This record gives sequence, structure tokens and C-alpha cells, in this order.
Amino acid sequence: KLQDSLDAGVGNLVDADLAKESAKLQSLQTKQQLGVQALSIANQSSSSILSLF
Amino acid sequence: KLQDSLDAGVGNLVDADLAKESAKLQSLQTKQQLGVQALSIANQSSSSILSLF
Repeated sequence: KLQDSLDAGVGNLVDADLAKESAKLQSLQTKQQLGVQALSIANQSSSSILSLF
Repeated sequence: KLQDSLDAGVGNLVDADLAKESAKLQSLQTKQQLGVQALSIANQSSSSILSLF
């Protein structure tokens, strides 16, 4: 029983809660897609003054 | 982040604003043509007295 409690304590110390990580994964993949979109919109900025000349 | 800030500061120091450069270019070309025409009118001044003689 003592080694079982010790292994349970190691698991309580290091183990992660994957169910939170699922939603975190979805939000972060949506966020990186939006960030690539914003990065392209930022890259496009230089062209606007080409029409002024 | 510090390298990005230093590059932004160099750009704030030396970079020009092209959108105003376009308007100054238009006005300067028009002023050039007007100055060339005024120089021609100044060049024509000598001929008037040939009618007097």
C-alpha cells in the first residue's frame, strides 16, 4: 500500500490534465492561423504608396 | 525584441515619408516647366528694339 501511495504522489506531482490541453490545442491552432493572416496583412503594407507614383 | 527595437529606431531616424515626396515631385516638375517658360520669355527681351531702327 505504501508504494502505491508513493506512485500516486509522483503522478499527482508530474502528470498533466490532457482534457484542458485539448481545448488549448484547438485555440492555439486557430490563433496561429490568425497570426499568419495578420502577418500577411502586415507584409502587404508597402504596396499602397506604389500607386501614388 | 531589443534587436527589433533598435531596427525600428534606425528606421525612425533615417527613413523618409514617400507619400509627401510624391506631391513635392509633382509640384516641382510643374515649377520646372514654368521656370523654363519664364527663362525663354526673359531670353526674348533683346529683340524689341530692332523695330525702332
